[PDB]
Amino acid sequence: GSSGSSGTTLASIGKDIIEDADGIAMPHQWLEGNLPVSAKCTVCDKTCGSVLRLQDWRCLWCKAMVHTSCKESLLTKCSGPSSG
Ligand SMILES: [Zn+2]
Ligand SMILES: [Zn+2]
Repeated sequence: GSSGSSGTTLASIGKDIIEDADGIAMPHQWLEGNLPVSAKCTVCDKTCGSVLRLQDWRCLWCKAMVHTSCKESLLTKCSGPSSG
């Protein structure tokens, strides 16, 4: 006859810094509509501007206007709302 058992461990986690130390990648903040009168697509280079449609999307950080379809087409990454 011989037996035994024991073990007690605990841990508390939840918040984790989603920032790196090499070159964090920041997406583009697409804002439905809100396009200027002289708007322009940065993917296809076509006349844009949703006067009474408020559809066209445009980044607020890099300030890049793109179409709904062209959006997915865009590959380049964003820099951010501010760095220096
Ligand atoms: Zn952007
Ligand atoms: Zn476009």
